[PDB]
Amino acid sequence: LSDAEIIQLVNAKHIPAYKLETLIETHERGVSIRRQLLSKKLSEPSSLQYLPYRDYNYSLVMGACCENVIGYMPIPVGVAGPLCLDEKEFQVPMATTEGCLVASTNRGCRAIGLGGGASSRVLADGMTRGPVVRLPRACDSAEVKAWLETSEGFAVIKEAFDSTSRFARLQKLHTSIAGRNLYIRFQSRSGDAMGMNMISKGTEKALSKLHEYFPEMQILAVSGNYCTDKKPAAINWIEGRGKSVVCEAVIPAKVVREVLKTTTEAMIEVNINKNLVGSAMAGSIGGYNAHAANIVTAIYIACGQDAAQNVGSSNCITLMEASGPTNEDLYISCTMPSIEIGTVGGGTNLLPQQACLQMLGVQGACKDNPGENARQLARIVCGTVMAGELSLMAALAAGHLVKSH
Amino acid sequence: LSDAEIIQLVNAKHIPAYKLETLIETHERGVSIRRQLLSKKLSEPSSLQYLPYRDYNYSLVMGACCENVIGYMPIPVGVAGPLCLDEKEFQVPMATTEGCLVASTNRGCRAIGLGGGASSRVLADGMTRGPVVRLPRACDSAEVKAWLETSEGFAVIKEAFDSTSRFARLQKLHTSIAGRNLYIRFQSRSGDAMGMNMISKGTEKALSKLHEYFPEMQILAVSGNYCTDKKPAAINWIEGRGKSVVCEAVIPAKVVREVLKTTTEAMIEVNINKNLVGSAMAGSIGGYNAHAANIVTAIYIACGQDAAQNVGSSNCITLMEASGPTNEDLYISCTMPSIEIGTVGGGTNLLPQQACLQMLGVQGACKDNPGENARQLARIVCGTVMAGELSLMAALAAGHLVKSHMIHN
Amino acid sequence: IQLVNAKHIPAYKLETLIETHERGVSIRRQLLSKKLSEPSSLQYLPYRDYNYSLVMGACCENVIGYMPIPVGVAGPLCLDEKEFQVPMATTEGCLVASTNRGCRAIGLGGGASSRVLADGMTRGPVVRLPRACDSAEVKAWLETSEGFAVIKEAFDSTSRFARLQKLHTSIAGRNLYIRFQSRSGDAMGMNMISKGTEKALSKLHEYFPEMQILAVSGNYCTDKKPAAINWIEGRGKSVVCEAVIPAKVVREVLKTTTEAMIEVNINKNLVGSAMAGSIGGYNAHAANIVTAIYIACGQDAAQNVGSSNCITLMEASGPTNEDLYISCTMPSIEIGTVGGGTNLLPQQACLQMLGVQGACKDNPGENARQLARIVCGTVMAGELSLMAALAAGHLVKSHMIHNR
Amino acid sequence: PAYKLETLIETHERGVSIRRQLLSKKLSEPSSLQYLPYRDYNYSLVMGACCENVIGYMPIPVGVAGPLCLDEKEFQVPMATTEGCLVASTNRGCRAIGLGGGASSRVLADGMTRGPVVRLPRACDSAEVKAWLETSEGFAVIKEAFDSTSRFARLQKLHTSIAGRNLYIRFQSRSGDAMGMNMISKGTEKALSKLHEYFPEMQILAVSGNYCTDKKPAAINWIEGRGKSVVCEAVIPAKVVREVLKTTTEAMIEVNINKNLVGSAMAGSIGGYNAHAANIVTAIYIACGQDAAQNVGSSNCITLMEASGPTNEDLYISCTMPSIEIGTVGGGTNLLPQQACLQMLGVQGACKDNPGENARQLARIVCGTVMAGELSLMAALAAGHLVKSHMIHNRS
Ligand SMILES: CC(C)(COP(=O)(O)OP(=O)(O)OC[C@H]1O[C@@H](n2cnc3c(N)ncnc32)[C@H](O)[C@H]1OP(=O)(O)O)[C@@H](O)C(=O)NCCC(=O)NCCS
Ligand SMILES: CC(C)(COP(=O)(O)OP(=O)(O)OC[C@H]1O[C@@H](n2cnc3c(N)ncnc32)[C@H](O)[C@H]1OP(=O)(O)O)[C@@H](O)C(=O)NCCC(=O)NCCS
Ligand SMILES: CC(C)(COP(=O)(O)OP(=O)(O)OC[C@H]1O[C@@H](n2cnc3c(N)ncnc32)[C@H](O)[C@H]1OP(=O)(O)O)[C@@H](O)C(=O)NCCC(=O)NCCS
Ligand SMILES: CC(C)(COP(=O)(O)OP(=O)(O)OC[C@H]1O[C@@H](n2cnc3c(N)ncnc32)[C@H](O)[C@H]1OP(=O)(O)O)[C@@H](O)C(=O)NCCC(=O)NCCS
Ligand SMILES: NC(=O)c1ccc[n+]([C@@H]2O[C@H](COP(=O)([O-])OP(=O)(O)OC[C@H]3O[C@@H](n4cnc5c(N)ncnc54)[C@H](OP(=O)(O)O)[C@@H]3O)[C@@H](O)[C@H]2O)c1
Ligand SMILES: NC(=O)c1ccc[n+]([C@@H]2O[C@H](COP(=O)([O-])OP(=O)(O)OC[C@H]3O[C@@H](n4cnc5c(N)ncnc54)[C@H](OP(=O)(O)O)[C@@H]3O)[C@@H](O)[C@H]2O)c1
Ligand SMILES: NC(=O)c1ccc[n+]([C@@H]2O[C@H](COP(=O)([O-])OP(=O)(O)OC[C@H]3O[C@@H](n4cnc5c(N)ncnc54)[C@H](OP(=O)(O)O)[C@@H]3O)[C@@H](O)[C@H]2O)c1
Ligand SMILES: NC(=O)c1ccc[n+]([C@@H]2O[C@H](COP(=O)([O-])OP(=O)(O)OC[C@H]3O[C@@H](n4cnc5c(N)ncnc54)[C@H](OP(=O)(O)O)[C@@H]3O)[C@@H](O)[C@H]2O)c1
Ligand SMILES: CC(O)(CC(=O)O)CC(=O)O
Ligand SMILES: CC(O)(CC(=O)O)CC(=O)O
Ligand SMILES: CC(O)(CC(=O)O)CC(=O)O
Ligand SMILES: CC(O)(CC(=O)O)CC(=O)O
Repeated sequence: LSDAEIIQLVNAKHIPAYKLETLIETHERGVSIRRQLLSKKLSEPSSLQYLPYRDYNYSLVMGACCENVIGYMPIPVGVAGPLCLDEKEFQVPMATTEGCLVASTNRGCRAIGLGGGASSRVLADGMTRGPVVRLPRACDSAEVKAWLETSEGFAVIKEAFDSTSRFARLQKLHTSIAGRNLYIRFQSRSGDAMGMNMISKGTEKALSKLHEYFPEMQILAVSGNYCTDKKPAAINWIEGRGKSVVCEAVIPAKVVREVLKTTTEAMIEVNINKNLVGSAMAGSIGGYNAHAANIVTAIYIACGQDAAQNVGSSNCITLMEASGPTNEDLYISCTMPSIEIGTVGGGTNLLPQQACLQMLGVQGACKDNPGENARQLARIVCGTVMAGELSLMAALAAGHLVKSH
Repeated sequence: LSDAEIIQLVNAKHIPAYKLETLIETHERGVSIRRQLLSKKLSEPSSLQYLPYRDYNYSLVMGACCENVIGYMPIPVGVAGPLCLDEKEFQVPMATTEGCLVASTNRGCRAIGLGGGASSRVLADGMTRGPVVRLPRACDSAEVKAWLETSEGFAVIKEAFDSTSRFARLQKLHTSIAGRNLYIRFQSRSGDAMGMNMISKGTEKALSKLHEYFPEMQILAVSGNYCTDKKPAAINWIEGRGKSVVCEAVIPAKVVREVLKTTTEAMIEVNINKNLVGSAMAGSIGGYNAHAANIVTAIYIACGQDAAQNVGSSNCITLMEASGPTNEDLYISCTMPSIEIGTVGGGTNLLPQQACLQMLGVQGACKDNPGENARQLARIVCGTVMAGELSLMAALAAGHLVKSHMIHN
Repeated sequence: IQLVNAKHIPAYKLETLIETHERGVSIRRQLLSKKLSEPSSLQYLPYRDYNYSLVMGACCENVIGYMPIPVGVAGPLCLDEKEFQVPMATTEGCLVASTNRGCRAIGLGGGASSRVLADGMTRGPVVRLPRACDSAEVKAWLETSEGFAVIKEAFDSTSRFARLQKLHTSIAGRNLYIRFQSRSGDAMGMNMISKGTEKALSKLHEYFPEMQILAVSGNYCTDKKPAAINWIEGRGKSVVCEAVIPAKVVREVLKTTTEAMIEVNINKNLVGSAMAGSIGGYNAHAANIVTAIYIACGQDAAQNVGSSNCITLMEASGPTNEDLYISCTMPSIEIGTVGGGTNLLPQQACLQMLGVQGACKDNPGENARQLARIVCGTVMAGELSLMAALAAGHLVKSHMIHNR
Repeated sequence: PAYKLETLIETHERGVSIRRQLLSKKLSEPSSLQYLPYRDYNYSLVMGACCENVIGYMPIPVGVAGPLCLDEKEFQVPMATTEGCLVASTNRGCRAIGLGGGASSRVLADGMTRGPVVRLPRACDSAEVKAWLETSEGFAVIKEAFDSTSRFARLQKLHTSIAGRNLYIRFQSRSGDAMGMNMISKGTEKALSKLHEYFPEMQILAVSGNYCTDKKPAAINWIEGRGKSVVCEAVIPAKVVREVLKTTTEAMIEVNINKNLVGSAMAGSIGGYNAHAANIVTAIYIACGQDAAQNVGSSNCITLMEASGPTNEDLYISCTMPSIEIGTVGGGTNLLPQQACLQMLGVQGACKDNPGENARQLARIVCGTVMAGELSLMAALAAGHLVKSHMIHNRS
């Protein structure tokens, strides 16, 4: 009954630490006991003292977001804004430990606001899963590909795929062959969820159905890296993954001068030679921007997104052009083809992250139009990336990078 | 003064919300006031109710880690281990909201442990900065490239570069031309720091010195994306950035079967067709792995690293093959050429993150040998990625991916 | 001559003045020789008894002669129950010998099988609208079945063979890149497709008068530059071929073992290409085969850039897993049997050796499709032989013998 | 054995004649051979160096573009092609450059490479080998073994990368006037044999492990260079852009940025930041006995354009090609017609006084000609003249 007694009972080599909660009836106590057990295995027993753990809702975490829990990690949250986007104003929450990130993003928002605001559009929406399957011969895999490309073959596959969820709907298939191997990229809507588990479940049922028509087919892995999830890949850049978005703004010369502390000409010379030529010299696929990843990461951590998806979600091409009467105003656009995001599921099930989603008006399911909350969040991310690009690029043009962060 | 009064003064004097801490005495109250000012601008005024802010040390955060602070975001931290690596045992902290991640990584550690442990080696260590400068003509930039390629030219540059720090020591230069533009990749050690600020500071000094020899040289940007920082780039994959690490282990056939629920043969087939052929089909540069990004991200967030660096720090090639007298055992290796990490600076200045660094035995500076703590952390990251790769690949091979996520995610 | 040098007349306009193609070439050679450091240089560059009338207006300008490229033959290549004698134009010693060796291994193994997976040449122009919100509108428009229909009608009206199949539209702010993919009969199709694109864009401009057409090619095709889009989406013909080589053949013909071949294939064509940061280059030397057949058959040799895209795979097969299974997948073979260099006689001769010259009157596209299958199958033969030489340590030795 | 005909018979020509007769019987259309030329060609120089099982030769039309005014010299550039408009377009670009006062170029680097794959029992062992290779002493003994195989192959550096227990070693070496693949391969084989003496547990898997990288697109070639890395530039007068190129400097720049930078980025290109460098490279290569299959990496190029002059009306242009694989001795350059084209450029054979200078000069000509090609095509694209020019010169 006491923690000490429980620690002894467990230590009889009888019970693994990860099973503590399913033994006691209070999540926090399981965490407390795991911490005690862990302490005696550390070269510095008192190192956990500064890792917080009390008064946190572990009931929402267990069975959904983390195992073998020992506490939580507080990440400072700052706010940038208002971000004037599509005739609305957003106060953007950003979780980071990088000094100057929030300040810089706030400054970009200020330049956009004084510039009359930004406009964005969602160009596409579809999470993907790319399993790898194999047939006895390439002649066979070629036949399966041809079958999948017929309207009836696709129809059969879509029915099986769509049956696994209320929101997952198969839009298309991109099939690629490597000898007897066949990589099938399933692309589907997923309501307001980022959709990975949903799409994977749909894929699983669709492959089972395909097997009925081709019993010789061997499913090697539900993910054959053709999705592509959490690894850099030209396929995400070119075909899109999740939400594809574009945003733009014109910053008046006076604003570029007073808020950004530079000139339109200087910003354009840096953008072309850094974000286009520089990224090209570095052999980048999708990295034609200054720091989209910083903004994507901060918003993702703050809003319960999958931070590991910053790998592909940060894909962005930032463009700048002289505009206006005397070509002294700055036109800027950011195009992000693969923002993997959601307002339902995963980390968005937790209360603090729901608070940040509420701050933006996109928490949970959009009752009146499924998928609209996720689309709106993707639009906010793209616009905030643009605000960040504006400020960092201005700092680089003026020579202010080092002097601040 | 009261909260209402402080607010009225703010609005009235049109005062920046970000300057509140310089106005009030206590940091927490400034955050409270900021939250109050913000609540009035929200469509849902009660939004901040469940966003915590009390009892946190904001003094360490201000002027170093975040601005316009409205609270903190708690990320669950779990533990995977022991990770048996280089004759040592590590208890690895992982901050995540992805169910199954800690369980899977823990399973991989268990497999590695029953197999006698993993071995790792740091192959290179050097953070980089790649500014872009321009000359009047390409014939001029070609001259500058030649000059930087001389032992004497490199000497003068190294001298200026190193003068900015007790730890930043320039190791080499990689210079490339694009017409009249010249991209110079400075590569330098940085003690136990990730080094981005340190290196940028040294680069700025070296460029000023370069300018004394070539006054017609225009310095366009201290970062010309040739570093490359926080964007996918072949240069990081091929030349490395930060720490280049390799690790390996052999998992006995019995362990692959009982712990991983599959076979060495199935593991190899999935690895080759997914991590090699699959990534090739997808057009990946550096993504020849299953989920290195998951492990990298979780450890980074737990240990005060820069999570946005997951972009390049996640580069990894995971390889598997048959081993042992009967070729029944599973040999696995993970090679990560660009792990950007540090144990001093940035978020590692915060106490909770120092707690996770302390669990690993790598918090702060290694006074006896600057850089040893950061190197050790890089080894732990590579070994943990390897544990994670082992478990996910096994789940993919056995058809357990979706099922496991239905239970824990 | 004194005339030309006086009036400063350009050498390229010589054929107009003269009434003989060959005499125009002769006089151009004389003018050129005077300007050279060594005037006797042109002596060994042949020009006589060649039909310049076929070249003029179709294949080359300011002509001074022709360059003979040695042509060798490899085969029989036993593919899809047919046997081919493949002509290869090259100056690289060992290439024909090695390819011939691969054909022999394939033949003793019972032959190769191939399939054409897709067929569509592309053109990717770049256009721009005043704003990104405007370009997004055009992209949505092109994605409606009605929008696509009007664009297709305009495109297809420029030709009896070019038939638009699909569009892939992508945005970069206010810029819009539109990848037109179209069948092209037996032609490689670049001119046909560019013509169709030009007409299609004019039609789109009727609907969006604020649209500026920047360039008929905005590099989103992509033609003659390495690009992930060709590797991923295909371009021209996507083909796959395979074969199983008996263990005994691998030892006797290839001088190696199935295990050694597999180990080299995985660590070189997969792991090494990944270490090198390759997109589409998961093979040993597909480019050598493609180039040699292309030059021999009047193809556009500059398209070796993307046509060479290939992933070569190897695995153990058979009763005791001692036989060698091999497959080569080429998603972007840009090829044709009508148009361009295929209008010339010697190159038509090489196409005729393969039985694919000119138009397949009863089913346009069949001759080009067959040629694409032969290319893929020949690449596979070449892949087998070079990989065996690499596994056994024979590369440098063979080149000292046949390539020096 | 048909390929041994020349061994038994007298004349090379008769052997080709007989092989052709043998082949005839295997063709479904034997009369096709009637239009494949074979008579009166120097087969002696071909056998043992450039081709096997020879049945004749393929004539490729050769046109000339120029003069190309480059580095205070003038070159008449030979181009073998069947693409109508190519020579005309390249000639126009040359004309524009000449009227602009000529182009200037620089060779930035020179080193052919070979990237074998070897393997050790463990990654810990491969890590040790990598570290040894990174010492001046390790490099020194490897260079000694490598260099002993040639009078021209001189090892310059090594780039070693591992993937677990596998080790990829990129050897970079000078090669006199030769493109150097054979020379570098021979040096690599000896250097690996020596490395094995230091590390007996090392398995040499393949002399080429695709880390070179030869004839496959690869970021390593783009970033580190291969063969010759060259840059070229010129300024075209406003009146010339208008009169010769039929366009404006502003239109040129706009097309260049949006096609060659943005468009190539959209397509996911690594090294393809140009309009048609591959066309020029391929035509010169075929005419000059180069290895046309190397157009894969030799074509790598970034083309840049900016405004110049008092009112920004002149056009500045530069082309940067980091991986031109080329040579003036060896391979196809052993044949007479291709030697005639190399002689046209003044770079045929060995530069006896300074080995390496003829190949370096040829690489500069290639970069300069690509730049002339880029200028003309970009102008045609900006002006809307592409399709029209090809209907005129590239269609029977
Ligand atoms: C730090 C930085 C924002 C200061 O900008 P500045 O123009 O020199 O300083 P200013 O006092 O003139 O303020 C300009 C704007 O910056 C923003 N800003 C400045 N300091 C800020 C802070 N401490 N907190 C929040 N927002 C801040 C404000 O939105 C805006 O002023 P206003 O809304 O009160 O009218 C700028 O130097 C910068 O962004 N550099 C770092 C850029 C970067 O992105 N670094 C790499 C990624 S972290
Ligand atoms: C969830 C999962 C770990 C369960 O594995 P399993 O082998 O079927 O279950 P077992 O009960 O036999 O446990 C095997 C091992 O897993 C680990 N493990 C299992 N459940 C665990 C949990 N809830 N918490 C922590 N560790 C756990 C243990 O190290 C070890 O058990 P042990 O106490 O005997 O040493 C497995 O399905 C998995 O890893 N799936 C892949 C998830 C994944 O990697 N997704 C990728 C994105 S994170
Ligand atoms: C030169 C090479 C073909 C000789 O192969 P080999 O097996 O050692 O020699 P063999 O005498 O046993 O002949 C085996 C087969 O090779 C082929 N072959 C060999 N020499 C040949 C030649 N001179 N001409 C044409 N075909 C030849 C034949 O198809 C076949 O012999 P066969 O008449 O009995 O049917 C081989 O060493 C090789 O392929 N190496 C170079 C590989 C390569 O691809 N080079 C790099 C890219 S070009
Ligand atoms: C065909 C093309 C060269 C005609 O150019 P143009 O400017 O309209 O025609 P012009 O009569 O005004 O001649 C202009 C210049 O072009 C060159 N030129 C034109 N026709 C030529 C021909 N038939 N042969 C050789 N050179 C020619 C000349 O060098 C130069 O004039 P000059 O030397 O007599 O003083 C041009 O339309 C073009 O280059 N388009 C094709 C572009 C291309 O690169 N094709 C794609 C891949 S090959
Ligand atoms: N295993 C993997 O492949 C993988 C890969 C990367 C990340 N992840 C992890 O997966 C998690 C997110 O997965 P997920 O996005 O699919 O969440 P999920 O929690 O697995 O699925 C969403 C659930 O919410 C329900 N739902 C209700 N209203 C909805 C609405 N409006 N829109 C959408 N869904 C609604 C859905 O119903 P239905 O049951 O009817 O669909 C479904 O059960 C994260 O933790 C991430 O880290 C997993
Ligand atoms: N601006 C950018 O370009 C950029 C880009 C990406 C990330 N970042 C951010 O940069 C931050 C990290 O920068 P940083 O890694 O350079 O840390 P840093 O805090 O800026 O620099 C390290 C400091 O610690 C001192 N130090 C003491 N003992 C040391 C030891 N053993 N090893 C190393 N340094 C020691 C150094 O001395 P000296 O003064 O003598 O050097 C130096 O002052 C993160 O928050 C990250 O998010 C910045
Ligand atoms: N400018 C560019 O865009 C570009 C780019 C790369 C290469 N090229 C060059 O383009 C040339 C090849 O162009 P192309 O392939 O479009 O050839 P093409 O010669 O321009 O067009 C083929 C012509 O043959 C006719 N034709 C008759 N029977 C046919 C059949 N069965 N199949 C197809 N066409 C048939 C076509 O009819 P219709 O008139 O009814 O269509 C058309 O007039 C090469 O020389 C290449 O180097 C050009
Ligand atoms: N097998 C492969 O790895 C491979 C790959 C791609 C292409 N290739 C083929 O390789 C062939 C060319 O190979 P290579 O370039 O190495 O030529 P090479 O003909 O194999 O070697 C050049 C020979 O010329 C001698 N030489 C005399 N004067 C020279 C000078 N000034 N500069 C350089 N060498 C001089 C060299 O002397 P030393 O004996 O003292 O060195 C050597 O014997 C082409 O046909 C190409 O298609 C082969
Ligand atoms: C400045 C940068 O490193 C990002 C950062 O400071 O966090 C990105 C770049 O512009 O290269
Ligand atoms: C399973 C995976 O999606 C990662 C995850 O679940 O978080 C990665 C993959 O194998 O593609
Ligand atoms: C051997 C090779 O260089 C091609 C050749 O010899 O022409 C290709 C390779 O395997 O890297
Ligand atoms: C015009 C082009 O296709 C090349 C050619 O016509 O041969 C290249 C381009 O995309 O600009």
